[PDB]
Amino acid sequence: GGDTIFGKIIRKEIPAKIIFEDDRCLAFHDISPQAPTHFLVIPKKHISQISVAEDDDESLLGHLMIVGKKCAADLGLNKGYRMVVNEGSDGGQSVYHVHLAVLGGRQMHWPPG
Amino acid sequence: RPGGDTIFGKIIRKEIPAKIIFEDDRCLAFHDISPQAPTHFLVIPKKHISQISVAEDDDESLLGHLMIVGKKCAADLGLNKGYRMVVNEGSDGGQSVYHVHLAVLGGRQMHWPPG
Ligand SMILES: Nc1ncnc2c1ncn2[C@@H]1O[C@H](COP(=O)(O)OP(=O)(O)OP(=O)(O)OP(=O)(O)OP(=O)(O)OC[C@H]2O[C@@H](n3cnc4c(N)ncnc43)[C@H](O)[C@@H]2O)[C@@H](O)[C@H]1O
Repeated sequence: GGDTIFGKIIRKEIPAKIIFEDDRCLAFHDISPQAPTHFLVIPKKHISQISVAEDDDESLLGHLMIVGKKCAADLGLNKGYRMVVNEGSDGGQSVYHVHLAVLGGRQMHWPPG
Repeated sequence: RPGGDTIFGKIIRKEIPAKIIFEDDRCLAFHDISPQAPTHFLVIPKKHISQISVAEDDDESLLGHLMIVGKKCAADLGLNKGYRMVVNEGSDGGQSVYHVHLAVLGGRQMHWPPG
């Protein structure tokens, strides 16, 4: 599932602290957390960036958000959280494998970067 | 009422004005009145959902559609160098209008952390 570090994590070739898995996505704690809770939800399908997502993957993208919601509740983020998808260089995208970041456990500020 | 009681519901029903980018049967995209980047717009469902934490499992397709519409609108608006999509949830997330919204920000370098 792709030649990025996230592909390696999906294939279990390198470790990550996994929070949830199903047949089509994986959620795991970020190695460089920016909040007391900071995790990622990624599709197993290697979509490199949201700008190239296909119409057919619309429900998969929504699935990432529902999994993110559920994981956030399981991790006790009852006061709220921020979900982020970065695209390209201006977006600060650090890995070319689509990922939904979920941050909470502190006040998130505005602007969001 | 279709669209709910918030200002976003009013925007959906054309009761207060907005600068609309895209509209279909499921969602609406419009510019933010307090932009935090040179381009800053919102994508909202026409179905009222107060916040992502209460979205239903059957809302998956709709939520994904907000993301697809966001990326298509960003391309139409010339955000070729990239952008950031944000969903704020609740108090810690910085949400104040309780109608879910996906924000899309671009036209400048975005920084880390994202707030
Ligand atoms: N017509 C429009 N068109 C396009 N884009 C639009 C738009 N309207 C909003 N947007 C944009 O949509 C996005 C999402 O909005 P969002 O970020 O979710 O909320 P908001 O639009 O910023 O509304 P705020 O209440 O936070 O405004 P404020 O900063 O003045 O806080 P306040 O001092 O009143 O108070 C602080 C807190 O206390 C709450 N509060 C308000 N009144 C009371 C009260 N009497 N008692 C106790 N708490 C109160 C407030 O709700 C708030 O949470 C934003 O980017 C926004 O710019």
